[PDB]
Amino acid sequence: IIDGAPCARGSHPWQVALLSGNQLHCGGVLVNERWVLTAAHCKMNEYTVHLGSDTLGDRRAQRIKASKSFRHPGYSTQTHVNDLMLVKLNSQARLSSMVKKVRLPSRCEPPGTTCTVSGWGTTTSPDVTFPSDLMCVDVKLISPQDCTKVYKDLLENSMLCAGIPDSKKNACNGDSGGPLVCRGTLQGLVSWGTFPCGQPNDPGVYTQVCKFTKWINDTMKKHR
Ligand SMILES: *Cc1ccc2oc(=O)c(C(=O)O)cc2c1
Repeated sequence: IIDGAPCARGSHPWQVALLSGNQLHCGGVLVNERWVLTAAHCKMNEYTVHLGSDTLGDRRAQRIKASKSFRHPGYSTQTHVNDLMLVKLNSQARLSSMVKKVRLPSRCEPPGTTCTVSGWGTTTSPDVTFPSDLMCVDVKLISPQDCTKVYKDLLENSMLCAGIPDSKKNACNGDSGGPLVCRGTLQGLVSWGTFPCGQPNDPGVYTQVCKFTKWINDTMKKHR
């Protein structure tokens, strides 16, 4: 997260991290006791999921292996359209005040809405600074018309853009697959943006969760 600050402790119980070799790979969100929602770009054969602490490296956190995952079949590594994946935990997440399911959206929040994006991704770019504590930043939803001025026909209608005018506030490498929450619901998953990160007036691009409700529920049901 670029130009953010540490999240208030205990305010992101639905936030998870996907680890590989005890290093941060991606962010993610807890959907229910058995499932984690993340970006399809985060695909791996095996995952170690960190849950229940704002601090990566915290002995208090749960560490659950996940051997199965399912990318949306429409996912393209070329254009990043349909960038979402469900990760099946090997054992159930043990719920508490620090581990809770996210609230999935019923509706799509409009342009101009204030949201919060969170993650353990680098706080600097191109030079990397990976934090221990979970970082937060507030951004506003940007209309597809305004976002098209930057990214042209690379943008699809199931992608959601967010940022702050003339501001570096944004997500970066390591935050991928993590949550963008607006008015109490999960509206986006961190997907892509410009590189170096935090470039003013280059919006962050997210998978628009409200467009994928059916697939998310059907996939969990089928692979239960
Ligand atoms: C989209 C995506 C896939 C895998 C990634 O692995 C990583 O380790 C990072 C990072 O900067 O921690 C980002 C990734 C993004």
